[PDB]
Amino acid sequence: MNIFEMLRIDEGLRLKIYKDTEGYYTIGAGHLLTKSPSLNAAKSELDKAIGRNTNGVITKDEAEKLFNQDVDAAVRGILRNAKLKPVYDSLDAVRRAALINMVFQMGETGVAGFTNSLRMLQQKRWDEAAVNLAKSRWYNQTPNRAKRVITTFRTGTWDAYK
Ligand SMILES: [Cl-]
Ligand SMILES: [Cl-]
Repeated sequence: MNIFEMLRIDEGLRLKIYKDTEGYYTIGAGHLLTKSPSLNAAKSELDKAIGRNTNGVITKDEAEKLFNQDVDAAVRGILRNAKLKPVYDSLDAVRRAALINMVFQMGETGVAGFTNSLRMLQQKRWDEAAVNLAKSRWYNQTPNRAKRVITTFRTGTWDAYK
């Protein structure tokens, strides 16, 4: 198991524009296109991302390319973030993937906001962090996914994904 396989299970890989859990236009493995209600705006953003007139449909390779870019950007966002970097540096390889997953889903700013959970993770207080992580909109809105990531932080294993 690795970060790509993990996110692929969590996000899937749709080749046609679709709406995410929040109702926003997205494509591929969770690649948000726009928060605007306009399909046209979405198609515009898509064509600009891919560099061709797509008509709302992309190929698998194109989807994977967006995926690779997005994982890369999440990692780099963490590394540049003053609140996130120290946490990431303190964790083992499995837990690092879990932090990447949250950043991928909610953005650096969003995760950087889990102040208390981050401190707990840094201190290696696993069960405490897991409880704190669950007290959030994130957990209430996407419980199954959140449970998988939390278990990953709690155990340091990939059991939730196997
Ligand atoms: Cl892009
Ligand atoms: Cl879920």
